[PDB]
Amino acid sequence: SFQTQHDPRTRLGATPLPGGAGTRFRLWTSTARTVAVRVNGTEHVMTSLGGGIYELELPVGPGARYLFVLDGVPTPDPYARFLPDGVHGEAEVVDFGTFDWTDADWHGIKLADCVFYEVHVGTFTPEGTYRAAAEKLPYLKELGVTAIQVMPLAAFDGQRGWGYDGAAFYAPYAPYGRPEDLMALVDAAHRLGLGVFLDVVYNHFGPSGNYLSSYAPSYFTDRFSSAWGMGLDYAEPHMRRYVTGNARMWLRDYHFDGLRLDATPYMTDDSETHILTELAQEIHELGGTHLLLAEDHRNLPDLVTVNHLDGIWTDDFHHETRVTLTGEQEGYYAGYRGGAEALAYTIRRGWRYEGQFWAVKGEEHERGHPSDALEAPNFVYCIQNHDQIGNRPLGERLHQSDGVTLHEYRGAAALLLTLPMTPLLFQGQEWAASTPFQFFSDHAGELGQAVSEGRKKEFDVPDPQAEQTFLNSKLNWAEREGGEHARTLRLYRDLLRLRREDPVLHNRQRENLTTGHDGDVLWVRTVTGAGERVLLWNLGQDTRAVAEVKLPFTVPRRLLLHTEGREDLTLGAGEAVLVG
Ligand SMILES: OC[C@H]1O[C@H](O[C@H]2O[C@H](CO)[C@@H](O)[C@H](O)[C@H]2O)[C@H](O)[C@@H](O)[C@@H]1O
Ligand SMILES: OC[C@H]1O[C@H](O[C@H]2O[C@H](CO)[C@@H](O)[C@H](O)[C@H]2O)[C@H](O)[C@@H](O)[C@@H]1O
Ligand SMILES: OC[C@H]1O[C@@H](O)[C@H](O)[C@@H](O)[C@@H]1O
Ligand SMILES: OC[C@H]1O[C@H](O)[C@H](O)[C@@H](O)[C@@H]1O
Ligand SMILES: [Mg+2]
Repeated sequence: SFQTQHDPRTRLGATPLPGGAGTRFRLWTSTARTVAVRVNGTEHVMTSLGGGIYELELPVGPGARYLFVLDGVPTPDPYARFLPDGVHGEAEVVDFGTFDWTDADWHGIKLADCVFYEVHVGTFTPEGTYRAAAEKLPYLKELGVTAIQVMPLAAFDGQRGWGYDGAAFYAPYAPYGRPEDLMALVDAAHRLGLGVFLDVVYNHFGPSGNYLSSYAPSYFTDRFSSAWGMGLDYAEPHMRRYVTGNARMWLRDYHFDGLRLDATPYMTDDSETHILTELAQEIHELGGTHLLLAEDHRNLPDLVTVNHLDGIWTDDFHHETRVTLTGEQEGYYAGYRGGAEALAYTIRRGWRYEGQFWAVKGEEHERGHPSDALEAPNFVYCIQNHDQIGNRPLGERLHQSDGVTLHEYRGAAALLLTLPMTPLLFQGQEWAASTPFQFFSDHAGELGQAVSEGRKKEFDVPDPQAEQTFLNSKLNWAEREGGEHARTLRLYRDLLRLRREDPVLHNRQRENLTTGHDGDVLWVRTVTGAGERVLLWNLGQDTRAVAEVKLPFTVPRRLLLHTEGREDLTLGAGEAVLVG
């Protein structure tokens, strides 16, 4: 009996009318005294309906250009479905009914079947567009990933950016392509049997192009702040519906299979029904199989068990892994010892911090909650993602950090890709890409200068505002064809094939998973009715024979995969083997 709060009849923004009657324009404003729509250059006074609601229908169709005029001030539509001249410009009317979908036989993807591949549209290809990205879909399918995780697409200011400065949440960022180019990308992925997930940012708006306060200051609150401005007020139903409307758009209208909610700890809401709960209600009302993941550092199972999200990006695994390989201790890396015993524990528990004191200076508190309620697929694990690369001063990848070998990098892949937790890969990870993923932006004027200065002071650091920083982060596809890149790629292919094919690795129950260590050798054991598998990873500096590893069970004898392609059951420094 949950009823969506959304009715296409009353949708804010510009919506094509039935029977070729044109377009219905609607907005909410709490403060304007005069209200008009300017369509293709001509102003028309809008009708006041009460509650600050304004409406007008005109015989203009899809492609018409418009913005609103509030007390005589031309103001972009926060509900714009496309912004071909960027975030300060006219919106375009978009008709979602016109695209010829061919994906009727696609029915989404379960979390337990996801192997995520995180894509940044602007750097994934030379062109940095959906159309170029679509041409790489067969490669991704053959690689063995099953779900593309697309970094945010909401329009932001400038000609490149990560996407976290999104300001017009309903409008796909024009430099990447037109709405129909995005649809073409999703449709193509579905035809290849790949899921497509979108990163969405419901905890803040970017600093340039967010005009919501021009309509109603009450979308926001001074009670708390975001990175960029006033906090998003989830006590205000129009603010609630701005994001639930947006979620429903991406899933229903663009055929996304799921959403990754950025920084959920900062979606502050003291309402009886939390916004996260209402988001899950709203997306499920669509009557599909769409998923919701949270990027949440609190180690809080209630995200799944109470808000009814599907899973959580849980960095404890990532952090324990990186500290194991580098020994680094800056910032949140100080929360982890690393090493075989530490990794065994973190995997055993899903996340490490279940309520114990987090001693990181400046952040001290009792962090996390018991993980018992959560099942293996509920944890999303990785050894690389946009933040864990880009939030480093030089944006270097794991194999490029000081004191990491390619052997260790390959061992880390075997651990990640054989665990029953839901894995994510960052673009180019699979071939040990030579290119960094640096923080880049392209804000205007004083704001751009402030970003450059901010980055410099925070940590030569590449200037986020420089074109070179963006270009240096572009994938070099040709390099995967050779040398160690090709070697790494072969291993990734073999691992993803084993994950797909191996009847014991199909396990998705923490009940069947055990871990432990002998010195610097980590072991991870899976036992089901289909058989037994053991992953051994030598995290030491010396050579270890599998036969000499002390285990509380008899080690299986058949060598299924060795990260360095060795014939014998022996582990060089940093190497791993799967036995069965
Ligand atoms: O404060 C948030 C929640 O804390 C508890 O929930 C966590 O801890 C429980 C045991 O301490 C677990 O059973 C549960 O799965 C965790 O989410 C508390 O039980 C919840 O009511 C609180 O909302
Ligand atoms: O060598 C001095 C450091 O030894 C430990 O850190 C190393 O050993 C860990 C396993 O116990 C690894 O995860 C880490 O990468 C190594 O640097 C100790 O934990 C550190 O505090 C010492 O500085
Ligand atoms: O992973 C734990 C870390 O998550 C980060 O995203 C938080 O901003 C930081 O405060 C915390 O140290
Ligand atoms: O501004 C007048 C009213 O507008 C809308 O109803 C908002 O949902 C409400 O919270 C506000 O009180
Ligand atoms: Mg020993």
